[PDB]
Amino acid sequence: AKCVSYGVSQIKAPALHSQGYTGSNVKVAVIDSGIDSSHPDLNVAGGASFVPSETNPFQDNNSHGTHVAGTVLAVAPSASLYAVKVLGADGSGQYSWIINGIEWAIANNMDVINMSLGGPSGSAALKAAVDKAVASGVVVVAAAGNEGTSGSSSTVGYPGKYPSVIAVGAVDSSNQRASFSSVGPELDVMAPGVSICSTLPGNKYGAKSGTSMASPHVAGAAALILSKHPNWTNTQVRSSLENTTTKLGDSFYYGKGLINVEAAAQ
Repeated sequence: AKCVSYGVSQIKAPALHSQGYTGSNVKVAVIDSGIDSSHPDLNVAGGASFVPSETNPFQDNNSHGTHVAGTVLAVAPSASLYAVKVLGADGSGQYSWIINGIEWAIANNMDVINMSLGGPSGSAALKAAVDKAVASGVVVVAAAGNEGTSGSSSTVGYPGKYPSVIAVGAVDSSNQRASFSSVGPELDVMAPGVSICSTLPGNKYGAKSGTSMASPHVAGAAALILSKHPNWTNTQVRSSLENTTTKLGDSFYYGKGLINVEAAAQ
C-alpha cells in the first residue's frame, strides 16, 4: 500500500519534476513532532530534539511530523530533510523548545523551515526568532491555523500571523476554502489541506486534514524554486510564490490565492 497527496498535481509540481527540478541540494527543516526515519519512503538527513522527555528526533510518537515530512517529499523528492523535534507525543510543546528549533535551523544553514504548528498568542522571543531566520536568508513557512471565523476579526495564529512568516490557509480538491481554515489580513497563500494522504509511522499511510497539511506543500514548493534558481534569495522565492497565484476570492479568506509552482519558477 502507498499514497501521494492529490495536492502534488494541484500545485503544478509534476511540471517541474519532468523538467528535472525536484528540490536537489535544498535543506528543509520540518519543526514538528519528529519524523519516523524508518519509513521506506522517507529519507532524513539529520536533526535534533529539544523535547527533554523525548530525546530522539527520528522517533515520532504522535504521527504529525511524519505525515508533514511525507508531503514535503512528495512535492520535492530530492530535498534534504531535517527532523526538528519540538513537540511531544501529545502534540504540544513549550515556546522555548520552538525557539531552540528555529535557532538550530539558522545555525545549521537550513534553506526552508516548515512550522505546521501554532497558538493563539505570540511572544517577543518568538517574533525575534522568526525575523532573525528571515534576516539570515531563510524561507519561513507556517500553517495559518484551524480556527475558522470570528466575525471580522483575524483568526490567524502565531507564528503564522507575523509578517515575516508565510501563513498558509487550506483549500480542498475543488479550490474551495476548508471550513476550519483561519482567516484575516495576515493570510498569505492557499494550499491543499483537506484529506491529505501521506506517510505515517511504521510503514503506514493515511489521510489527515488541516492547515498543517497545507503548509508543507508551500515549503516543498520553495524547495522546487530554489533547485531551479539557486542564486535567488528567500525574498525572491516568497515574491514569486505570492505573485504567481491562481486568484480565488476575497483576500481575507484566501490571501493571494492558490500557489502555482510552475508559474512561480518561471
